[PDB]
Amino acid sequence: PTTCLNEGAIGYMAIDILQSQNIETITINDNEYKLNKFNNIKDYISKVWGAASVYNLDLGNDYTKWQSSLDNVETDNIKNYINGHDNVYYNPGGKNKYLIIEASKELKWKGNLNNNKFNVNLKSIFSNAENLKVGHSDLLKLFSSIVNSKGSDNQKKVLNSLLDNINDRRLKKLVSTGQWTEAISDSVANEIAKNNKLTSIKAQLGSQKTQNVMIDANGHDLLKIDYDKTFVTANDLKNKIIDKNKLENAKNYFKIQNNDKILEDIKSKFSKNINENIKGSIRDHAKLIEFTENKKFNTINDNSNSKIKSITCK
Amino acid sequence: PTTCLNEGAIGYMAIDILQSQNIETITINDNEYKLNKFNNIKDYISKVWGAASVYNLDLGNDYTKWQSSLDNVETDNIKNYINGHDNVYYNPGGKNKYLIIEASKELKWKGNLNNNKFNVNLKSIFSNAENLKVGHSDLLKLFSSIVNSKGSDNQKKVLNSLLDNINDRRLKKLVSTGQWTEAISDSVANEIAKNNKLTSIKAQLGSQKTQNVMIDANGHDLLKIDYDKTFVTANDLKNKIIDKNKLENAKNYFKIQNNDKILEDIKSKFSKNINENIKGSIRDHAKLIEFTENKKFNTINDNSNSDSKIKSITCK
Ligand SMILES: [Cl-]
Ligand SMILES: [Cl-]
Repeated sequence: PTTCLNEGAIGYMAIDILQSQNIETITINDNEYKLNKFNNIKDYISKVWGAASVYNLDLGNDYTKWQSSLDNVETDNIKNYINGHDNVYYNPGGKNKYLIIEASKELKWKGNLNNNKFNVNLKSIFSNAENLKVGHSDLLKLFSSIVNSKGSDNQKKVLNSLLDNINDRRLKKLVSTGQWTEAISDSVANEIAKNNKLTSIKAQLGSQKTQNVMIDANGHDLLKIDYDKTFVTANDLKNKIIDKNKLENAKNYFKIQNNDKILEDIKSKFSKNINENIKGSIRDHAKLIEFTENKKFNTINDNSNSKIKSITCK
Repeated sequence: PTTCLNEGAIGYMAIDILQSQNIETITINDNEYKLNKFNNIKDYISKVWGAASVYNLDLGNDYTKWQSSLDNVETDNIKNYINGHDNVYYNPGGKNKYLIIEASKELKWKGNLNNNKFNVNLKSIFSNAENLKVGHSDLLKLFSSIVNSKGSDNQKKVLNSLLDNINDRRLKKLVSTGQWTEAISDSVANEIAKNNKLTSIKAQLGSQKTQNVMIDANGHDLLKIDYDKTFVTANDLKNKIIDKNKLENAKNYFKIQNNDKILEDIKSKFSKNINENIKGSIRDHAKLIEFTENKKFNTINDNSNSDSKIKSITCK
């Protein structure tokens, strides 16, 4: 919701260059994909953005302002989303699971949209994408690479600012949600935890599988707390039996550490130290941050020849 | 089948060391595991080895000779297995699949055993193993680390030799089946193929799902071949409609390259360059090769030290 038009601008930027040079197909792996043709920005945005119908922004050729337009419309939702996190459950011994940190307030977007609708379908740039076996991040990497290769010097300056913008919000959301621990190596995670006075526990975020989470215990002994007395339990939430005092506790006992010091701390070591065994919703996020941070672009070749112009990638 | 007793000996040496020092538990991932107790070599092998009953070997305290014992029983099977590979199927255009390389001859082991039975079950060293979620290779590394940390010099010299034995055969088998490509990074895989005159195709090995395979095309143009005329088809081979000349063709057109040149080439670059995206039976095979080659042991600490009601050590 906060990096989508940043991505969209990069996708348009490549299309603007390719169409400008009469290039109609791209070679991904060993297949040829035929690019769609777009009249203007409104045409492209209408095609690749889910939420295009709802907002009706007016976007110029200043791509650094594309996200800002959305940012100004939704205002507080933008910062609140980036800093937001889910409900946190802790299983101290057995058999029950307790809500130790409550989720951030629910955000209502324009049109009562859903987080999926803000996605930009980089596959809609191709007419025959249905045959494509590439994920969103690599496609973003693909279009970003085209702008670096064929873009002007000023265009590359814009691409870099856009990539940088994606990294900042994407990483921050990852730290703020507590999901950063699962996305880097155990050794580095513990170093940052040691350095930042965080406590490592085994916890569940929303409906996700249990994972490694690091929380700020706020000068508390997690051994000494009575979870039955203090907190509500996940099965209790289902029964809609809720003790307000116990629910109130989830607000005040612990927090997820997202201040600038851990944020800087992780960013220095995040890029190098991604987990060997990772997959899922989280992996795309990790793929994205790594590329936008390091900026290792793919290579683009021009296919040479009554021509149809084309280019290849890996 | 060819490195199993090499692995078993490493496990016994650790048990021998730990028991010699009255140590009953190991700490793996903030957990405590209780070691089983073994009277002798036959007691341990009978418990951790699937095939112990079948062979009934007599194993001495020269552990480097443990594998040699099994090797003499099975003889030709050892070399044939290490160099063996499965059926290779190629889908040239669209809907049909052809046998382009025939599998090696069927091997019959003693008792007509199955390759799973040759496994050394390193969790059977612990009584409370069922909550343990650690793979075979990581366990071997754990026991190897114990032999390095607490073992005598003679024992450490044996361990180095045993590890070396495991590396050589496991890697050669990985090279011989054509599966090495899936266990390393694409660029390095492409590099070795280029240096070794290999052709990269998309192929299926046995009943496995499709993957990337590199074959020696023996100076052949895979574009110019008529697979329908030349080769049998996976459906045909399965149903036993077989053309004698076509099956013969699968013997002679291409080969899987496992000679020393490529073997050395892969051995130099394999350990550093394991594939980011890897899993299956193949991944454990890769971890094992990586560890035995590099030989970077874990750290073994005595927490409770020489004097305690229960003696223990920790790891990871
Ligand atoms: Cl986002
Ligand atoms: Cl083997």
